[PDB]
This record gives sequence, C-alpha cells and structure tokens, in this order.
Amino acid sequence: PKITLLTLIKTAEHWARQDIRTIEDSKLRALLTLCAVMTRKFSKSQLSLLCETHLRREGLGQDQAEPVLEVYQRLHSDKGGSFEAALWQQWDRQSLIMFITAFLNIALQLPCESSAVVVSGLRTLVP
Amino acid sequence: PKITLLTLIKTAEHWARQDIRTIEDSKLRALLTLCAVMTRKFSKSQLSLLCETHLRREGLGQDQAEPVLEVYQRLHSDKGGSFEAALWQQWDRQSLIMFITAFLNIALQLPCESSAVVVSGLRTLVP
Ligand SMILES: CCCCCC/C=C/CCCCCCCCCc1cccc(O)c1C(=O)O
Ligand SMILES: CCCCCC/C=C\CCCCCCCCCc1cccc(O)c1C(=O)O
Ligand SMILES: [Cl-]
Ligand SMILES: [Cl-]
Ligand SMILES: [Cl-]
Repeated sequence: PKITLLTLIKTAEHWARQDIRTIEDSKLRALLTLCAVMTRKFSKSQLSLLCETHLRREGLGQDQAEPVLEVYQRLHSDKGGSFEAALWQQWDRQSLIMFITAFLNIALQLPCESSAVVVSGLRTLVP
Repeated sequence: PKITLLTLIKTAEHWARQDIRTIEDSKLRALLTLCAVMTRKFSKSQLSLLCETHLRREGLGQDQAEPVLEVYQRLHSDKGGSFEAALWQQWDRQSLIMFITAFLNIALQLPCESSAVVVSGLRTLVP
C-alpha cells in the first residue's frame, strides 16, 4: 500500500477511534511515527494552536504549555527520527498512549495552514 | 470552511479533473497556492520522484528534470510566497496551467514519505 496523504489521513481516522491501551509495542512505535509524520504536515505556524487544543482536550494546565509545544516543535523539526526515538525511550507506555490518542483526534480537526492570504485563497477553491 | 489536510486533498481531487482553461486569474492564482502548499506536504526526499513522475506524464525529456525539480524544490522551501509570486510573474498562463494540471494529478497518487523505516512501520497500521 502506497503511503499517500489520503492513506495517512485514513490511517489516523481509524486509529483515532481505537482502544490502544493494550496493543503491541511494535504498533505503538509505528503510531508514534504516524504522529511525527502527521505533525510535519502542519505549518510551523499551527503548532501553537495544536498545543493549545491538546491542553484543552486532555484537561492539562497551562503549566504544560511549554513542554507540550516543545514536543510538537521538535517532532516538526525532527530529522532521522532522533527526537522521536528519544521520546519513545524516555516516556512510559501510558504517557505515549494518551499523547498519541490526543494528537490523532486533534490532527483531523485542525487546519494545516494559518497564513490568512493562503487560507483566504484556498477557501475559494473548496468544492 | 476549514483548510484541514482532508479538505486540501478533496480540493486537489476536484480541481485535478477540471478543465482549468478559461478560468479567472483569481482562481488560477489560488490553484498555484494549492500546488505550493501541497508540495510542502511531501517529504523533501520525494521531490525527485515528484519531478520524475511530472516529466513522464507530460512527455518531457530528462533534459527538463533540472528545471522542473528546481520549481518543486523552491516551492518546498518557499517562505512568504516569495518564489510562488515570482512564478506567476515570470510564467505565461499555459505554462502555468499545464504545470498545475500535471501536479494536481500526480500528487494524489505518489507517497508523501520515502524513508523505508517510516513506510514499513506506517504500512502495518493501514486498515
Ligand atoms: C504512581 C506514582 C505517583 C503518581 C502521582 C505523582 C507523580 C507525578 C508524576 C508521575 C507521572 C504522571 C504524568 C505527569 C507528568 C507529565 C508528563 C511528563 C512530563 C515530563 C516527562 C515525562 O516522562 C512525562 C510522562 O511520562 O508523563
Ligand atoms: C540512548 C542514547 C541517548 C543519548 C544520546 C545523546 C544525548 C541526547 C540525545 C537527544 C535527547 C535525548 C533526550 C533528552 C531531551 C529530549 C527529551 C524531552 C522530550 C520532550 C520534552 C522534554 O521536556 C524532554 C526533556 O526535557 O528531556
Ligand atoms: Cl519530557
Ligand atoms: Cl512518569
Ligand atoms: Cl491580472
């Protein structure tokens, strides 16, 4: 199966509605990759909104704004999956589960662009 | 209307099939924006394949690989729509229409990730 943009979305849709509390680590690791790839499909200007929506959904305090944003920024700028690998090792299983579940749900709802000029023009094309 | 990843794909699907000869400059300009945004949803490592697929579809020789790749590279690394705007100025309508039609078609079929480790993992998640 070819990993097109659409296939990537469809995959996120499926796993967003799954109970992943008792999946294998092999699939959990892949889901983290899915989150990283998806993060890089958003403009860097949307990371702050992604962080905001994450805090809101999971009911985290504003004290977690800095660390949650950092995770998204370093995923967005990750190369060779070095940070993604660190995140896997450093965090426990449950923490990764909740983070992944949150993102997959958020990602499908948030716009991938913030630029007003770009958004204004793209809205004229939407069927 | 919310410019999500899915909305972006649906807009590309629609306009890929449209005969965009005789359309207004406003919408033709917006389509160029769509191409630029869509280009940056591909990993840098896929630009070479995007170029190759472009040439083959349009029936161009390999002598056109360098100029076509340059366009995709500069769209990919564009900031503030600087290069995007220069394309509009420099290019004629037909050169721009042919490029847009070409891209919108090929983009929906090609993978947005090349890294075998990423692809291998994401493949295990596809429903
Ligand atoms: C049973 C033990 C007592 C429990 C109650 C008292 C202990 C409180 C902290 C225990 C972790 C719960 C999540 C809160 C931490 C925010 C997420 C985070 C931040 C930074 C590094 C991480 O590695 C993580 C992470 O992995 O979650
Ligand atoms: C097995 C060999 C590894 C050693 C190789 C060389 C050293 C370092 C590798 C790269 C960073 C290693 C993790 C530490 C920094 C990212 C961890 C993180 C992530 C997200 C939020 C955080 O708040 C944090 C955090 O504060 O830790
Ligand atoms: Cl941490
Ligand atoms: Cl902990
Ligand atoms: Cl004009």
